[PDB]
This record gives sequence, C-alpha cells and structure tokens, in this order.
Amino acid sequence: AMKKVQGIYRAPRQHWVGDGFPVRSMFSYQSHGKQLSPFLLLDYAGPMDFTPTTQRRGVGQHPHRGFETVTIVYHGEVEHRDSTGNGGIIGPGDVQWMTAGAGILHEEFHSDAFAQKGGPFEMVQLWVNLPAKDKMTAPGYQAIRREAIPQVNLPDDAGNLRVIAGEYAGNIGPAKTFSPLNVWDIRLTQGKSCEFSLPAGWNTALIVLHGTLLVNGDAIAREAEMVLLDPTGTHLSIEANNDTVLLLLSGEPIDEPIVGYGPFVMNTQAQIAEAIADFNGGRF
Ligand SMILES: [Cu+2]
Repeated sequence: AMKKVQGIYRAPRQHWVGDGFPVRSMFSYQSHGKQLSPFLLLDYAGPMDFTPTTQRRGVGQHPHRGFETVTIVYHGEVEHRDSTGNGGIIGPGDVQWMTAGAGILHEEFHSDAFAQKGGPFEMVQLWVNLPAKDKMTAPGYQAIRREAIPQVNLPDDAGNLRVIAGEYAGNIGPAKTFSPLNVWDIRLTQGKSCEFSLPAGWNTALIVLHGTLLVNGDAIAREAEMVLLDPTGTHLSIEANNDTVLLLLSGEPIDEPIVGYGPFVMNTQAQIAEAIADFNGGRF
C-alpha cells in the first residue's frame, strides 16, 4: 500500500532569524504536529546571496530545552558555538546534530570566511523532538562532515541519496538519534524515478528545495513546497520533472503530548514554566 499524499503545502513568506538566517518555516508543530512527529520544525534558509561584510551576521545566544536541532548546509558556512563547549564550522554538505536535552545555550553565525567573501547561503534547520524519557538527557553535539555521510547511487542512474540519519538499502547514516527516523538528502535526475519502501505507520514528509517532483504519480510539488504523506502504508514513488533536490523525512511517531513555547518544547505546560524559570534564574 502507498503512503497516500495528504496534502501539498507551499512555503510561507520569509522571515528573519537574527541577521544571518532568512528562513521560510515549511512546517511547524502548531499545525499537523502529530502527523509530523518526531519532526517539530523545518526552517529553509535562503537561497540568498550575502554581500561581503565586516559584520558577523547570525543569531545571538539563546536557549533550548527538550529536543534536538539539525543544521544541513547546502551553500555558505556557519560557525556554531554552544554552552557544552562545542564549536566548529559547518560548510557545504556538512551537518550538525545538536541535542538540547536538559538545556543548552547556542549561537550560530556566518563564518569569518563566508563573511569576507559573500555569496550564496542555503541551509535547512530541522527541530527533532525527543521522547519524554529523553527530554532531560545531557546536551551534546555531533559535527558530521560531508565525507562521513553515505552517498548511495539510485538504481537506473536515477540520481543519488545521502543518508544523514537512518538507513537506506543497508547504508546506515552517521547521525545518532533517540527514536527511529530517516533523514535523506535526495538528488533525483530529470526524467528519472525511484520507488521507496518506508516502515508502516511512520510519519513521512518530502521537502522539495529545487525542481519539480511528481509523487505517487499524481501529486506535483515544486520548489519550496512540502508534501505531507499519510503514515499508513509503506510505499512511495517519486519522479523528477526537472532535476530535483529534496529532503525525505520519515519517522516513528512519538505518541506523547507536544507543548511548545518559543525555544522550548516539552510535554506539559508546567514543564514549559519550569524551563522559563530555569532560564530566567541563570540555570542554563
Ligand atoms: Cu536555537
């Protein structure tokens, strides 16, 4: 049985996060959050050309608690800093997987090298929820180099698939996760198609960044659109009408309440109140 297309959703207008991240919120837990779990949020940054500058564009220090954030860089360079003492530069093809867990402070800025030169900036920021038992896990950070992400050639010269998290055709992705999920970066060649088998009951979304995609033979998704699938079923087909770049997100639902406010995502309102009080009290 196919994972039926539930709907196609166009990106909203762009908004700024800080002065470094012009993003479109392609989905968020406030709408269809149960049908997207474990994924809470996806902000698509760019694509935008930045001017050479002496300024350090980015987003200043702020807290998170209760979930993980994933940065997938396509163009440009970001420098990461967080309160566990982790740092580093994420460039094209690199990924960072940050666990906020019990609580973290972080900031993200254009790298000095990217500041000096300018050019295209394109990135996806993904929030991944944690199961309740793991929400106060210790904060941590995975820097994932492009070279560590398997690139799998699709059959029939159809393109390639980068396994960031999860497993495709026996290729395991380097990102460690708290619940079972896939994050696949797919380049599908115009006129080519591919069939995917996904676990039964997993929530699944396709995020089209570039190109035009025919899904299940009957739904068309274009640049900066989200295809939300029905979790029931196991089979999905995609066909590229033009060379397409997409993210496939799929995961076992976390069947626990979502209570989110600002930078915090917990299971209850009292836990949100505790996060605000801890942050205000200097505990982060
Ligand atoms: Cu943040």
